[PDB]
Amino acid sequence: KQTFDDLINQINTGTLFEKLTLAYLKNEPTYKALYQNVWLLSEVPESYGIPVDLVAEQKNGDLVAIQAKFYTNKVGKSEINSFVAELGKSYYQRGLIVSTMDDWNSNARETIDQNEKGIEIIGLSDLRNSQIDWSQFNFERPENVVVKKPKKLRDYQQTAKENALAHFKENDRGQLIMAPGTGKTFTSLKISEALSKDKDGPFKVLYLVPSIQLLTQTLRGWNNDTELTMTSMAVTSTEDIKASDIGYPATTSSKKILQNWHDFESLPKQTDMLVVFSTYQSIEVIGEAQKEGFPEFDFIISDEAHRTTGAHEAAKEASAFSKVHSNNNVKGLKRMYQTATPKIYGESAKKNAKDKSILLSSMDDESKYGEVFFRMGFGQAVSRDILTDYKVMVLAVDEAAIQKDMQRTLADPENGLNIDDVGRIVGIWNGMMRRNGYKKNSPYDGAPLERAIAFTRTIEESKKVSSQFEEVVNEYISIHLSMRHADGQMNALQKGEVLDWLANPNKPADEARIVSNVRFLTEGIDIPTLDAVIFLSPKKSQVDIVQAVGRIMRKAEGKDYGYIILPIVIPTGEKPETILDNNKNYETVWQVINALRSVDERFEAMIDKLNMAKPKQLKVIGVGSSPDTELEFEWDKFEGAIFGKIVQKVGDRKYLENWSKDVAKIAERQINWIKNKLSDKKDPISLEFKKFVSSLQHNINDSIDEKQAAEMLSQHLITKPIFEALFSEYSFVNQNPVSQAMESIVSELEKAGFAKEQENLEPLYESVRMRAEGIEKAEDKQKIIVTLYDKFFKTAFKATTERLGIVFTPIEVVDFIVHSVDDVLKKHFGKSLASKDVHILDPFTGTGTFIVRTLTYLKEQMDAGEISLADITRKFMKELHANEIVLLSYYIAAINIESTFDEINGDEEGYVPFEGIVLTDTFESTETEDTLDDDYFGTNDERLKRQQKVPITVIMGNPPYSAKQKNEDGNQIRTTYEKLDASLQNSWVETSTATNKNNLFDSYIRAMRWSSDRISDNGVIGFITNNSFIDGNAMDGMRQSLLEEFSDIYVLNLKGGIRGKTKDQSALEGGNIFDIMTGVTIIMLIKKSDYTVEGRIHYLDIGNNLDKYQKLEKLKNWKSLNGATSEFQNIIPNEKGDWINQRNSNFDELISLGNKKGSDSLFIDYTGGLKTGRDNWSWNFSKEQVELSMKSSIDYYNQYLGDTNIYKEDVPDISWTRSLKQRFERRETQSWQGERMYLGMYRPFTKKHVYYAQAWIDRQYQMTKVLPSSTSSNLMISLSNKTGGKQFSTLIVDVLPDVNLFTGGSQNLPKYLYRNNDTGNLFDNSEKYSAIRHEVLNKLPNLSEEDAMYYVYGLFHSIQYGKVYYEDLAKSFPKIPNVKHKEKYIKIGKELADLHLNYENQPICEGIDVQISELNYRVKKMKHPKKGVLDTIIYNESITIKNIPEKAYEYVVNGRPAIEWIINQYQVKTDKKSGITDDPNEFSDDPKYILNLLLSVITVSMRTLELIDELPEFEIQ
DNA sequence: CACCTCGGCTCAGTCTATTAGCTAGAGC
DNA sequence: GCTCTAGCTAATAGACTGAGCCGAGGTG
Ligand SMILES: [K+]
Ligand SMILES: [K+]
Repeated sequence: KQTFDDLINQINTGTLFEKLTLAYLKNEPTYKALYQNVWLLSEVPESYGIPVDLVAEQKNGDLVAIQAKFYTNKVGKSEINSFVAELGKSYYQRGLIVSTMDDWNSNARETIDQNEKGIEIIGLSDLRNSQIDWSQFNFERPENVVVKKPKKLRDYQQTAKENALAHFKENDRGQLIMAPGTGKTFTSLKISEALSKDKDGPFKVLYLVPSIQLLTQTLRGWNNDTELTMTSMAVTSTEDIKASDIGYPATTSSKKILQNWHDFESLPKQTDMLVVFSTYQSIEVIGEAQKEGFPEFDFIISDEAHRTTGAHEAAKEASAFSKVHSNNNVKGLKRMYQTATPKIYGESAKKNAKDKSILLSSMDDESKYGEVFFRMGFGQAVSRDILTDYKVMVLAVDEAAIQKDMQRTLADPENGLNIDDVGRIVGIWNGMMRRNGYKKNSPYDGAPLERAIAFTRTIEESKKVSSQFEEVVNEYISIHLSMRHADGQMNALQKGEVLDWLANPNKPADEARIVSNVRFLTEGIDIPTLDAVIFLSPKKSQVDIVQAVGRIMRKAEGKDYGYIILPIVIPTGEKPETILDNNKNYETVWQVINALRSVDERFEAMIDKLNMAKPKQLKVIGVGSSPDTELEFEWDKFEGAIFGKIVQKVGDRKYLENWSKDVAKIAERQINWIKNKLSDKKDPISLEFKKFVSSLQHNINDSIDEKQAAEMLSQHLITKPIFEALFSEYSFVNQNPVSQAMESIVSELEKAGFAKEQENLEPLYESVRMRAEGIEKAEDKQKIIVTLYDKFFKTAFKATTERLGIVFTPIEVVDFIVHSVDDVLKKHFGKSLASKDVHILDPFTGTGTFIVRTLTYLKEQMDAGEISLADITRKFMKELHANEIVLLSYYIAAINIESTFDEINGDEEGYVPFEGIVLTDTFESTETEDTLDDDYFGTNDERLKRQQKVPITVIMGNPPYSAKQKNEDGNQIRTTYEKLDASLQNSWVETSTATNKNNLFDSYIRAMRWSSDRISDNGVIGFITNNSFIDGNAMDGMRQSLLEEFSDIYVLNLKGGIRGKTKDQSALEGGNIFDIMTGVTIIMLIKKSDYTVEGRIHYLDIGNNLDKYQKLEKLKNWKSLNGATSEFQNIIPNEKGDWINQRNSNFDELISLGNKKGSDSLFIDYTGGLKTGRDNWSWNFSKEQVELSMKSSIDYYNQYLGDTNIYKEDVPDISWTRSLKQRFERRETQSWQGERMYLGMYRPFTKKHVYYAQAWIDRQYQMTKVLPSSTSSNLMISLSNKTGGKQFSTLIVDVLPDVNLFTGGSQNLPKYLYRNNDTGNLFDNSEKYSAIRHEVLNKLPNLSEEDAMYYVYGLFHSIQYGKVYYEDLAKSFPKIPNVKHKEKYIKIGKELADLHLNYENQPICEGIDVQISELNYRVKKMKHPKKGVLDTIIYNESITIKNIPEKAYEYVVNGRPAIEWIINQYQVKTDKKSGITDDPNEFSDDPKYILNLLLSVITVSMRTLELIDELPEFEIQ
């Protein structure tokens, strides 16, 4: 195993050096391509020259005078003066010195730099690091040498080549991203070589690169690895190497460049490639060459392209860097930009900014940079074992500790050292020793690092540390490590020497070696054995930091990890809140952090992980004195604060939501691909895909379309790889039945050319994988999936469906139910959740919370020693079940349950798949099965069949609430289940007394009915459901049936209902648990076969004025039903079937005002308000706007009439209703009817225009009998069908009332009714008659027909009537009594009726003050100046009202004051989706209309209140 | 039947206005 | 590179409707 050192030490103990040089010059690849032949100057042919140790003839025809000196002394001019004289001849073009001594005087360097012909120097290190194998070369001198094996390209490099070729056929620009040490300089060669094949003739390349050292390596590198013949040109025009050290004929000017091509053109046999290695500075010179007729380039490579934006360089040089992007400077057909860090991060100019990590540069301008055609991430490289993973160790040395023990070094002033310089030295030592610091017995983590490079800001510092290093460490008190220094004042030979000294493998053990500098060894020879890179102080250029960090990536046999060490002194007295941001010393930490953000793609994920766990790549070490308390004490606080500061200040980590955009676009491609192949109904793979939909249809629903199949398939392709990364260490092959069936259909499509496009999302998978790496808890893994749901999945699924909804049920609610189900089983059934053959089921598992917290409950019991792990194992393996219809929820649920069980069984056994989960429609499961044999999901529906035959005694869950689609334009078909809906009918619908039984087929009500059926004779049901069934009108039948089935019904009402509630009502409801508007309740059902009487009801109200957090704390405190049984109260249902707010009084004895079935009521008939089903189109302040909206709808309707497909669009042109769709499908053409425009009251005291035409109205009800034509006159008392808890109110109306004029649908009691006058005259075809029934008037004696309205209307305003029958009015249509003295009511009623009909026109009140600054009566939005002040109103900028009486606001109609109705309704608003605006200023000709309206209402309010006082004492008979 | 018209009553949050906190820009 | 400022970006607070769709009732 001889080395180059052995050869040289042999020459030490003439011609033998002339031989090494000759062996080198004829075989070193780059000089094999430069020189045609080489020889000693004795065998030089006689045909040229005059009687220097060597001579060389290059293919140009020019000769070169080579000197082969073997000295042991300082090179003086005496050693050189002879050779330069011999080089003086005309026949010599140049010379080349092969020096064997790295020390050169000032004279020798100047003369060589100035010599016109040009001289290049080579040294020992150049021979050492040559491609020659000196171990197999011998001084027997056979003159046969072994050239080292050239580089072989790898799979990822081969891929980059494939992508480069493919991409550069369509575009002229593309960028190449590859992590450091992976091989992007060698890779670009094979890209150029591959491109060369298409071009017949020579292939001309331009390789740009910032440094000269970096030019030498690229030139030599390409010549070493080229498989083609190559002609090279080194063009040249802050520690860096000089152009004399290139070892290659340097090209000075544009004149020389052109001279080189004319020689290349006049060459007998032109080479395959003519590459010109140039610096970014010399672009000017190459431009002048192209200007003077130098040909354009076939390929322009831009190395270190992240600097080509120009912002990182000095203003002088910065211009040169950016000049590459345009052909104006350098013409080229195509150009490739290669870098390791396309995005550069760093510090902002502001010191006190919150964000310490901001993007400085970026190659996001894809116009000049093109797009990325290949990206080999650092994390990806570590994954495939291409690079070693790094470890950042911040070791904070204690100033207090050092100042004590290092006082000797601090004292001696002959040293230029302070606490910082000494803190740096102990930091280096402790860093290289891998010290553990402030915690095992051992002080170090492992064997010491042997090779490193330290980086300082100044040469003075670098010299300061290294020079006195040996002495300082001795005072500090194994291994003996030495230091060195290097700077730009050295030449290339010395530099090559120090790097060989560092990298020397003959280095003994117990000796480590460090080298210090500033910017000198940032670029240089790769040494894989380099163990660490130390940063001792901040740097000017961040680009240097990024370069330095990449020096440890390469793989070495001994290197497990690369290390980058940050010696930092903490100033004694430092606080943890200010530890890392408020001082210059800490700057170096943020530079490194920003450097990794640029290099490592999973670095953002690494910081998001710091929240719950400390990753392996980061380490904060507390260093005090050497081995055998001030910061030791609070170290745990300081260590944690450092990580906290990182997480806090590194800004804007958006990797998940950025990649989600890329993911959505792939899904769009995949789905389109399917659509195309499905067009070929005959195509063979399309048949296989039909069986896949058929399989989904068998397991789930008939409704599953061919599209929804492609949607599910795409969603699977997104989730599967993420879960693989999220749970890396499980049984390698996926054991999930549904997942396996999904891979079978995909592989089926892969035969047809379909691919997953997974190559690009590898950076994403790497990020996810890092979030989960060190995490070892199920509860933590669940938290990651939640963030993935929030940041990634919603956006990623946008291509398939724009709305994604998964309910994460609050854990306090789930625990309460699981706790109490166990309580119920013991007391009522004498069993437990843990008991044998007690099968639990969650039909709507979602995320799997209920099954999970069931397992954690059994765990807590196992801890107490109540049951075994054999019991829990039994439940998990046999008696736990779960159903989900959504695929994402299914995957989350399966993994969540499998993950949490694996934690419960400790190390008792490994990962076990959960067989209880099934992908189904549970409502469809109990329906009659139909045909499928060949089932992709045959293993999945097999699980269902096992579940079907199991007797279920427990059902938990949070079923989906859905009574109806929100709007018809959505075009959602509600699902049908014959067997279930039939049961639901026969029990809860047939028994209901309501006119409308819509909501009884709500999913949550379906879930209850399904659960009831499933239990059969004995069991328990525990849900969290919609509130409505407790006090809903259509549920009275249901409420009665539950008592018959179940022995016990525990109801814990969590309230939280906002919709249709007053401010007074909403306050008691409090905050909502799910942050929704519907109320919610926990309900526990228990049925027993030996319980034959009506069950009892246990009701508990959580409380009033509670936010959601307070409601959950109460559930947590209680833990169970038993814990809250004290606050529980029993409920006795009345005859009507009410549980809460029970009706009492004589209400049914009173006289009916209206009755659709029967002639008992006072009014012969009444009508509900007009219901359009499209208010934005039908209702508007502007009569013109309505016409425009409706004529648009008619023209749209008629244009596509009959065509059902446009239902899928949802345009602003038209709003659909079931009624209209039926007409649409029935081919009924429509036409505008101007006569059908009405004036009507939309909201109280708010008149609008309506297009009341039958075809465009959902429900006109009995309006044809009340207001036949637009000009019809009538009088109708309007009021809500049911107040629903509101204070009773009414408003007499002269115009067409809207259905929602009052809540719960308005109901209008008319004065007259209209019948056909039985004469054929369409202009006059309606006779009117009184609507009062006479028989009832007898039952109301002393009341004439003419006064009925004024009597009813006068009575409605009595405070007593509303108060006494408040609960009756809340759940029923008003009924009227017979009072002693009616004349009091009739008289009062008439005054109010006249007042309220003339509400628009009324005198202004006494003490009001109207202020008009300028005459502008338009209104945008009326307001109170500040919230709560009623005595003033701001009409607009110019007009304000002042001194309004506050009592006026006591007049309330519906659920809002009369004054506030005007404020609410009269404002300019625009519906976004429809794009229709409702301007109240367009209602009237009078600009002062709305102002005078308000002023009128103010007095109308007051008058009404006065008249309400004069109403008599409410007496019966 | 065959097909239309009528009677409800209930509905798994979404908007606008405010405002603390932070930054990007202008002149030094 | 700073010190101040008017302007955005967030969370944070505050305000708060229209119409679907099962089933009964009509009519020739
Ligand atoms: K000192
Ligand atoms: K385990």
